[PDB]
Amino acid sequence: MRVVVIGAGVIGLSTALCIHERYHSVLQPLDIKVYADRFTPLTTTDVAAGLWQPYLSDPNNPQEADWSQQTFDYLLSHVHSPNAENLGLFLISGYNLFHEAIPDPSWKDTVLGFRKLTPRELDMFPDYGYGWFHTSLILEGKNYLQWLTERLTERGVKFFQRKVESFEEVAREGADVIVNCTGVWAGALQRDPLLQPGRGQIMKVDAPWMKHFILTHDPERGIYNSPYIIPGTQTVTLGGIFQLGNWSELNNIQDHNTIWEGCCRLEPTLKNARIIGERTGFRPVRPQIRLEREQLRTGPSNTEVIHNYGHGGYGLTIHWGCALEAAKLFGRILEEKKLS
Amino acid sequence: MRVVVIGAGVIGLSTALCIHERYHSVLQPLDIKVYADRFTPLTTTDVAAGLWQPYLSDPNNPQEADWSQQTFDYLLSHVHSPNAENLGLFLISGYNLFHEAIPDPSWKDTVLGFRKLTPRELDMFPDYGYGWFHTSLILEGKNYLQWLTERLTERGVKFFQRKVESFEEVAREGADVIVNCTGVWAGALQRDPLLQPGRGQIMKVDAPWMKHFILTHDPERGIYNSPYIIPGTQTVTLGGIFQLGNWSELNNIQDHNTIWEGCCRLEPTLKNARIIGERTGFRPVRPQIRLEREQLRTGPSNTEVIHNYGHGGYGLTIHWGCALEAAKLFGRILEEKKLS
Ligand SMILES: Cc1cc2nc3c(=O)[nH]c(=O)nc-3n(C[C@H](O)[C@H](O)[C@H](O)COP(=O)(O)OP(=O)(O)OC[C@H]3O[C@@H](n4cnc5c(N)ncnc54)[C@H](O)[C@@H]3O)c2cc1C
Ligand SMILES: Cc1cc2nc3c(=O)[nH]c(=O)nc-3n(C[C@H](O)[C@H](O)[C@H](O)COP(=O)(O)OP(=O)(O)OC[C@H]3O[C@@H](n4cnc5c(N)ncnc54)[C@H](O)[C@@H]3O)c2cc1C
Repeated sequence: MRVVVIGAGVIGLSTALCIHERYHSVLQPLDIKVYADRFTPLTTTDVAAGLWQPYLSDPNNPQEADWSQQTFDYLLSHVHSPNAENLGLFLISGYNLFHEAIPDPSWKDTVLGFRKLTPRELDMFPDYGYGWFHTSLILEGKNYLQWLTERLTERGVKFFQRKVESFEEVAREGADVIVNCTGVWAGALQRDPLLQPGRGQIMKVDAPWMKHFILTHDPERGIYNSPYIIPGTQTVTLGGIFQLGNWSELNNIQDHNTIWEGCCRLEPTLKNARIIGERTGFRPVRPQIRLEREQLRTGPSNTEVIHNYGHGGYGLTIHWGCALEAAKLFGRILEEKKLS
Repeated sequence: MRVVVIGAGVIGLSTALCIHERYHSVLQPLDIKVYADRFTPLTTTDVAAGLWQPYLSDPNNPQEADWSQQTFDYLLSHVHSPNAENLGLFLISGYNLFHEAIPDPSWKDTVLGFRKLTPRELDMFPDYGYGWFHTSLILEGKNYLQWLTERLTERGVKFFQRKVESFEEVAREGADVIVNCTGVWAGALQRDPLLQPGRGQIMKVDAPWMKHFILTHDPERGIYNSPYIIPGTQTVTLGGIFQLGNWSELNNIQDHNTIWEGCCRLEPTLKNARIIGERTGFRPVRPQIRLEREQLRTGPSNTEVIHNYGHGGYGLTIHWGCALEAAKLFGRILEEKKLS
């Protein structure tokens, strides 16, 4: 069985790995190749701070709630493993700030020690009147991506750096299954009007005294669109930009001032952190994740395409669940081809 | 009036500050001076991780508990100040690990969001069956000591590097008040059998992914003597060593291993942290802080000695309370001399 994964973000690589470690002992020639226009440093996944946190309001598909849950329980089970540091995996507590009282998140019992802000804490943030506090996990995209490769490489998963033009192209050269993990750019290979870029821009700053994450929430601004501060391993992420439809992969000097002024108002100590660099990325926005099979009707017969894109602003949070699912689906294919 | 302060550690400097700001206006010639044998870079106060947290069991003088309280609200109130970083001040949440269930601390409501660890959290630390979790503060002793220094230097307080041989020596040469902040070395000036060196050794290590302090408790070894992990700004502090009576200011190879071994067990990810520094220190251990006046009867008249030492292993946690008290005690000295 020749298997071609398109894309090398958290999704492609996490799906690649899963499919391997779950089916390599069962399929005799399980040949898995990764095709991607961009690698390790130049993906959206690298632009992610990697804070685990699904939306506030429930998802359109309750499957997703489990997927995130699955992912959290996985990473948490490994927070102490001797490899945690290569993964870029660590614990982080922090604040979720709100203007008015809002219902508990469905994930409340997933994070460690969930609870509500005690007045003295809100005192630290004059402009916010209510909020949560809990312990969570960070999985730095860059590190994680780097770690996934090593696992993948020693597993014989070959990487090629190319821009796939069509699903047929990849089919024409032997692919029995095509795992489709092409992120926001998925549209180029098959129309999907429901997919939109959630353009983001961030600032990496040096402020090692910040030990907590601090996410603001504002209805006049909308999801991911108010100041947030996520302490990384080597550097603190200053962010708060989400613009639908914007394809401009370029740091914007107007957005810069937004990030800076917003985060500085939040935490004035950040008023003397040294700016280390700025980045722009595209959230794979979709009413829900396309995580399903499709019989792609090739030449004489047809070839199986598993879709795995549209994880919007919470890829790292959900990725592992999705991978395990993309693997189950893979396994179904194997059954139907009676090559199980 | 002529004030001499002996001690350039947290107590000396912080006391001098309180005295000055409270009494520069009311005294015609308020002339404060600091004599110290060691300064800002080479004090015990410089080995202190700086974690705010008093003992678990209530102290002697219940007035102490009030002092830690004053200190904690003072610091919390400046956590977002423009100069919080020069102070070396920041917020930090973390764990406290106990073997069996055990009654809550007296301070439970001074810290932020105090609560008990939920079973899952306790599953992170297999060796511990019960504990607390709260947000707290660090005042890195070094950064703080440097900040005070500038404050004092700005306020015209003069510094002299000298070994004071006796109270009288300093009285003979002109002092009207002698604020005694000689910490653990207080004995060499006035017999105090209760004062004792609580020797400790720390390990500064480079593990920026750690966002929480982890303190352990084990009665078989008592306070300060079980693995602890305190994330500073530049580096993580490893520790767990308390030795009463030991006056060796010298890093110990057996102590090292003990620290390193103890801490790697607590949190395995430390196993791959690079070791940056190693340092010994003496907690000024006493049944209780001595914070009181004393008329030292010299020649014609006598001079006034405010004693302020014996803060053991919680000097930073408590410094501001004590400092305010010594300034109050200094106040009366004033009224009685008809200088109010
Ligand atoms: C600023 C910002 C902050 C974020 N913070 C977080 C956070 O804290 N937590 C969190 O969970 N998520 C966060 N996210 C979002 C999350 O990181 C993404 O949803 C996640 O990375 C999704 O994985 P992916 O689908 O992006 O893989 P991608 O990064 O989209 O993978 C794309 C790869 O596939 C290749 N490709 C695409 N089309 C083709 C083609 N036709 N031929 C060949 N190759 C192709 C590309 O070249 C690229 O190499 C953040 C996002 C942004 C922008
Ligand atoms: C390893 C370790 C970790 C610690 N961690 C913490 C923590 O996390 N939180 C916390 O709150 N506390 C902690 N402590 C304790 C705390 O650091 C001390 O209790 C605190 O610094 C007390 O202030 P001080 O008396 O030490 O001032 P000192 O450090 O004692 O100042 C001494 C100065 O006085 C001078 N001096 C002394 N005698 C004379 C003399 N006769 N003539 C002239 N000069 C003299 C000395 O040369 C020196 O300059 C820790 C202690 C240790 C050892």
